[PDB]
Amino acid sequence: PSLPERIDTFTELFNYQLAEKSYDIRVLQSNYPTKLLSPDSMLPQTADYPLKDIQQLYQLANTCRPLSPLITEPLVFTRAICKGTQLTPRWFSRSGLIHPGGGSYAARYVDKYPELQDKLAQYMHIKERKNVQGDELLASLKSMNDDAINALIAGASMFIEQNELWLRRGDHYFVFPKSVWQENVANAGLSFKLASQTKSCFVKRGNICWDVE
Repeated sequence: PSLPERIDTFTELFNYQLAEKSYDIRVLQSNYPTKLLSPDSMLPQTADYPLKDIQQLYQLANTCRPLSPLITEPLVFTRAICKGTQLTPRWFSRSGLIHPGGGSYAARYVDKYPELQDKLAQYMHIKERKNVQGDELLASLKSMNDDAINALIAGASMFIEQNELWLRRGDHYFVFPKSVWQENVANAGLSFKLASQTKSCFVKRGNICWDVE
């Protein structure tokens, strides 16, 4: 019984009608563009532009007083802020979402116009958003460390989120507590460490490095 065979056995020992939570990946995809989930989005994107471009961008942002086509959309946004031009939710929805300095256009816009928070929150990076009562998915996403959220972005078959197992079945993730998954690990004859806990990760699924028990 190979390791990938034991992993298949492991996934078949769960009762998916008994998961504590489940999320439709297609609904997740509709509500959360990848750019609003990726940890990299919150870091400066400025390396993806020739210096002469960003030179135009911060001169414009800092003084409100450029040629490259690649900088068109950041220019439109910067000019809009400088001038008081209204940017609608549809504008944000059709934009690249992420500002060259890191973070979202929408979070910067709401900084200038705080009353727009609720209308524009869906165009902000999850790391910029506040949790909302009853929005369990947004809470689940915000609490994921980088390895976990990156496994989810990749559509990984499984990953560990703190002490809970997220298990993909079809187009859904089903979430199980340690009481359930640690038994199924043992019953499949497996053991694992997280990718952040070991250097040797020969059989990897999401952030899980599998081995025999």
